[PDB]
Amino acid sequence: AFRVLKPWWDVFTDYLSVAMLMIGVFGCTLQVMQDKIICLPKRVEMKGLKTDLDLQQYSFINQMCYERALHWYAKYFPYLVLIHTLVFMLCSNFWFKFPGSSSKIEHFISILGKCFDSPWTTRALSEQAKALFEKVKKFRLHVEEGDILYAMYVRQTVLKVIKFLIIIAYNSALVSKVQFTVDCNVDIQDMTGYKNFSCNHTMAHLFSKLSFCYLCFVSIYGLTCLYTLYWLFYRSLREYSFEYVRQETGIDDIPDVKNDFAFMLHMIDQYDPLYSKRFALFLSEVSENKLKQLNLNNEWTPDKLRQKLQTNAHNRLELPLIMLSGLPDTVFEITELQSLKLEIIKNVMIPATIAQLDNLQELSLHQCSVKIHSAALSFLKENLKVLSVKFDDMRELPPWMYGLRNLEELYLVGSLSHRNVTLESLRDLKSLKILSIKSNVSKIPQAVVDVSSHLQKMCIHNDGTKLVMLNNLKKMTNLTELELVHCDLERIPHAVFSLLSLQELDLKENNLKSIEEIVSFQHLRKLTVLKLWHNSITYIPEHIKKLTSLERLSFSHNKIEVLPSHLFLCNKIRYLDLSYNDIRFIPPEIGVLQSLQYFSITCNKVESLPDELYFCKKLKTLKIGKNSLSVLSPKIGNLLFLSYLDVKGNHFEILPPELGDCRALKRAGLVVEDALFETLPSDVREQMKADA
Amino acid sequence: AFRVLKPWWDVFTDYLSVAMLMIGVFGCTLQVMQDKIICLPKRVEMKGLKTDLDLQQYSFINQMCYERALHWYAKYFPYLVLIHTLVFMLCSNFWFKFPGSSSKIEHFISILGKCFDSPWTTRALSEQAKALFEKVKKFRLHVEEGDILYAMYVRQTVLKVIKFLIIIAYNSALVSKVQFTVDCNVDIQDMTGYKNFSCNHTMAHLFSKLSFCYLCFVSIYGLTCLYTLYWLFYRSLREYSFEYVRQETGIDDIPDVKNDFAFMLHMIDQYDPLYSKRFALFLSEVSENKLKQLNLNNEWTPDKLRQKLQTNAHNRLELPLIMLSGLPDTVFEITELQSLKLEIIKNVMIPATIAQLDNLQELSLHQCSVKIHSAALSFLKENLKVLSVKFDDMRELPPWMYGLRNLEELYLVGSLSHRNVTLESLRDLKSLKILSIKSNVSKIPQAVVDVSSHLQKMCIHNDGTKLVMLNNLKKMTNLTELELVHCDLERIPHAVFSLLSLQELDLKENNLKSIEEIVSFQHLRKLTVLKLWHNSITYIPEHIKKLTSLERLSFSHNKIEVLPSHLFLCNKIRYLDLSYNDIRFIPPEIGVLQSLQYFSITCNKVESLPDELYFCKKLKTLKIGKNSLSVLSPKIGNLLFLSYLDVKGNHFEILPPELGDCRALKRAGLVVEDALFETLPSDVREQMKADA
Repeated sequence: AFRVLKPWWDVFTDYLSVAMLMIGVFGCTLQVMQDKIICLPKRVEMKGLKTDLDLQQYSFINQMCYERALHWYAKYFPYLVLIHTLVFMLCSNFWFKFPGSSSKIEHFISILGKCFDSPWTTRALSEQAKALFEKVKKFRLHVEEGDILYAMYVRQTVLKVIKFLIIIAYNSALVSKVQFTVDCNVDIQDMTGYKNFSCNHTMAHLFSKLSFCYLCFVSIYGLTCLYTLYWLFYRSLREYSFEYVRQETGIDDIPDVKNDFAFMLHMIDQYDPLYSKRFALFLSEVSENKLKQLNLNNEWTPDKLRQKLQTNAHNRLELPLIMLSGLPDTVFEITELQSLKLEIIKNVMIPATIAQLDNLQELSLHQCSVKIHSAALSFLKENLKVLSVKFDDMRELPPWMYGLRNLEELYLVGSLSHRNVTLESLRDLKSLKILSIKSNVSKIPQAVVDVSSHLQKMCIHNDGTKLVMLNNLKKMTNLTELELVHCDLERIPHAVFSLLSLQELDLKENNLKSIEEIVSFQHLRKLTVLKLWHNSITYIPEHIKKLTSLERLSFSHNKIEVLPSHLFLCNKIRYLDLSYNDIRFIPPEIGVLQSLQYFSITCNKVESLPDELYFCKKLKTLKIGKNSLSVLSPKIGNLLFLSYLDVKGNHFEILPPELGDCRALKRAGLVVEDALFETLPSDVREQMKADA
Repeated sequence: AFRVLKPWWDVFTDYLSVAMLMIGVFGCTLQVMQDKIICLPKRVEMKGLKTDLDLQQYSFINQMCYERALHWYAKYFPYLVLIHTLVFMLCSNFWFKFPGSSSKIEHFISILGKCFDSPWTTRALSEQAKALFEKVKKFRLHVEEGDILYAMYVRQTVLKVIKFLIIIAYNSALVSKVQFTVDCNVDIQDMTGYKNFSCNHTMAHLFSKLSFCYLCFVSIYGLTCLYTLYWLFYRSLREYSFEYVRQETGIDDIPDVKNDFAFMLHMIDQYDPLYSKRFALFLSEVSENKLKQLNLNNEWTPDKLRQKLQTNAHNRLELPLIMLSGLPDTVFEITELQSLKLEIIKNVMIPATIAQLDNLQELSLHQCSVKIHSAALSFLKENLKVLSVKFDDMRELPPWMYGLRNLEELYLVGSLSHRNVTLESLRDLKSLKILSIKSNVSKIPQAVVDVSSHLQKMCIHNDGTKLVMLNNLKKMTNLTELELVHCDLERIPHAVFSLLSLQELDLKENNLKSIEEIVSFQHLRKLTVLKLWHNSITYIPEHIKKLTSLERLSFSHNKIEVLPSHLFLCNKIRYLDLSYNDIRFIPPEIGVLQSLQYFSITCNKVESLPDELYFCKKLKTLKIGKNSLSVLSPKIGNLLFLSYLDVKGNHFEILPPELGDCRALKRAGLVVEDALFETLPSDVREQMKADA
């Protein structure tokens, strides 16, 4: 901030100014020492020329004639040179004495010094520099808006030039004016009796010679200004192009700088090019990317990663990654985890280092625009078996995943149709077995036809975008598991029966009130599972009783109030859930479904419990829900296998000790009011809460 | 920081300049104080000669004849001294007062101080200085672009010489110009009534003496200059070579220097040779390597190595080396390890220190360009038995391995055809018995036949390149086990029938469909094992019944849909895997191959069991897999040897307790769904899972 700021010509001018200051102080010192004029009255074997005057009269004449005849330049030359030298020095150093410019220049000097002081600069050219990067960009944004410093420096140069010109111009004339002798014709006569006087003062001749050499100095000074002025109109210093660091280091960033930034770069280059070389990289963005990589690698230890390792949803060892700028290399040192999820980590590319991570089959990507390596791609196609993608606008969507073959589980989160899904061909997915979609697609894409030959499980849950077109749905014959959530069809589309190998069915949130297409379900006697979530059924078909293979039945959230007992002809069912309906009564013939093991009718107005319900002793989970049931029958002892019971919200007053016979049911599986449990005697409550 | 910069001649000149300044200020001070000329009017028993002129006219005459007749050199001599002295001072100091050169000089000073201060220099000539090596090399690369220092210093000496010469030139003439007495005839008559005057000034003779003494100093100054000038134009300092440190310390590095480097080093020697002596070492690359090795061994300790020591794939005590640039010596202090692996370690040469490590039979090189010591080479040839090589572009492949003799197992990782497999003569390997290749080669290279005279196992696993030519393969008389994995054969190559000693065969991922050459394979009566992984063979010709020696059958991911019964005409088989195929049911002939011990039909379409399956008790491990089975027969109690059972993915509802018959089978071997497992009784499940 005090030494590196000066180009060579500036140093030359500074030393010249010092020399001028020395000249001026020397002249002033000599003047105050011996500036004496001697005077005699002019008009008048040779002999004396006695003037019969006292000394004091001579002193008076000296003073008066000194004031009168001797030119003022001769008298004041030392002060003049001293002040003009001082004006040079002040005009030179106002470049830093001005606080507005001073702050900018000082902050630049500090940042550049810390920049070339960084050994990380050398390492990149071959840590804490990261903090210096933000200061670099802060300075570049804050100060590039300036260039006033350049203009006012130009002003300083111009004023130095013009002041040099004026000094030379007028001194060239005044130098001749001084003289050794002098002749003053002053009317002190008749008070001293003399009118004409010859005089001379000591310094005159010396000053002449002195001033002579002084002029030379000034000339030299002016020359330097010209050079600088040439340098000021020969470089167009409002812009600098590196064009060699970008050439040599090959980094195509660091294109250019602003005007004052070009100014400071050229100045420091005049001082030394190497500082410009060192200062250039901190502006490179790739350098900061590599530094971020280094910092995360230092911070992310394999121990730290193993701290965050947990189990995924699908029983695998997985590493959470919620916010990163890239891939820590230490991650590749942990190959044992079978799953991996990365969330909101943009602009990433997986190297061949994934080849280390062989013991992996599951990968997850929540809004991460990530690409691959070729060896990484081969490793994926040969090793990855499960993939989850939460994309938003297909910006995260990579094409190369369509080349994957060994994948068998796939989950899609992110709207596609937004109204035809812009889905690429699902050809290479040769080992695919599970497909999941969470989008707003209106028609089944063609690309699914590309994989259905071996697919087994699929999952579509649109946000209400009704699947208007069903052609490819009729092709999904090899498909074996199907569930529809909020597909908004309101009925059973004919394509449903197009698939025979299906065993599990759902029409969740599809508002089903009359589902009497059961006739073509008599074409599908393999339907083991039938879900009807969030539907509209107050009207149960009879034809369902013709189906034999039914094992688990769902009719959650519907509006039927009386269930026709002939529906009990599907005697193979085990899991039954008519919850959130308007049912009120239970027919006795409900005893004929001995295979039933699960029962749940929550949020319904069921009122009667026929002991025949106890007859299906396989029932282990009975969930009446909030109801109006008042009596607990003894035949609950018939349910020695009852593992769960949900009676919350009923009219049981005192619970008989019958629950003592129910070993399989304990305090956990019991859902009743605590007052109800209070009426239970000691033995039942003891065998229930503990082993007694 | 500045003393070292000054050889004797420059110090002497500085002293002389200081003496010049003292003389000059002496002269100016006395000129101001005492230097007054006295004057009298010249032309006029003896008596007094009263001139009746008061003090005033005497002062005036004094000044006038001071200026007029007294010579100008006499008056200006002290100021001449001052100007010349200050010019010498300025010129001498300008060498370090020019910023561009001075920055390099300061960086030179810093690096010289740090390098001389390093005690590791003494240690080498007898830690963190490795951080000084990069500073040394950056200094050398930067300052090898100068030579301005030499020219600048030469110009300074030249200007000093010319100033000396001109000083002598005119002072010799003008010294005698001064005179004690002086005469002046000035038209001051009618001013003081006199024209002719005699005068003299006190300092006159003094100046003479003074001048002489001053000139004396000047003279020697020039001599000093001449010395340097001769010393500057008699050695050609533009190039320096040590030629002593290279000879004394016996290191052929540190060859030469740049021109300005030469000049700097010459100046240092003139000041002090041993400073440059101690600087010389940080310039050695050998010394840099030695200090890097020393600090690496400071970081590397045998305990750290033994922490990493583990067991390899071939159950050997092995040291994983993942990121290194050299060979830690503590490694050579650990001999108990039986294997060694090195990954990504370039530019390393193994010393004879492995002679300390006799207990080695396995070695590995994962992308490591490695050279040897001759004694190390002999130790390897006599000691190594196993080696794994991972290479990318063969640059890491050191051919001296082809000379090894006693190795038993070798592994190759990388392409070779690049389309002749890049192989050298495999004749020097006198003990190879097992070979493994991972490449993209289409033809068997000749040189393998050179080791086929004693090679016992050959394993080639290309990445899909078709094994087009097999002429050399047929010559492998000693070959016993052949593997052709992923060779894209699509048909049986004839060369296999040319290998009589064949016992174990693999055809993984060759996608064969027609295998009617079994009769040709009938020539090989020793076909112990045959693999058909991932082939396209829809069905099996009956000819395979004629190979009794068949013991293991693999049909993973093949196109078989119906299995002919004649396969069960070879009861010598123990291993039988036809999983991932299209079989719907099993003929009861599976009951006649009693020797079967392993069975796997996962991902097939079996739906019922020929109870003759319960007749072959030797089947210890059963893998039904995810197929369409629905019931499990109690006859499973026959095969008590059965220890593993994989039925998951079937349509079972209740598991019979007869699985508790097979004590070998337990919950570990029992691959069942938890709901299916619950169907077992409490006693049976407790016996399976634990000791109940």
